[PDB]
Amino acid sequence: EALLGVYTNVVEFVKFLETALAAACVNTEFKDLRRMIDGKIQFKISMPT
Amino acid sequence: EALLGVYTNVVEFVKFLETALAAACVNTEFKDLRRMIDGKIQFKISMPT
Repeated sequence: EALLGVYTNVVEFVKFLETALAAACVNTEFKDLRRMIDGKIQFKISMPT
Repeated sequence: EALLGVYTNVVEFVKFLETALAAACVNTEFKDLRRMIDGKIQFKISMPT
């Protein structure tokens, strides 16, 4: 006698680009980030008098 | 490791003649101000009775 069961699905959630939190961050898809050691940003601020 | 951004300030000049502070003044260009010793403006006020 073959028996069947009832399974309920995993409740899916709104993705990251579809929330309003991404208005605070700038999103890029860096494909190979496990190869990166460091990443730097360099500012150069000239100051008037 | 990676360079991700190389950023720098640019100081935009603000001319005196395009501030609204110059509304309270009268601006005349005077080519040779080093020649002048002293300026002078003379008033004549008549008073009726």
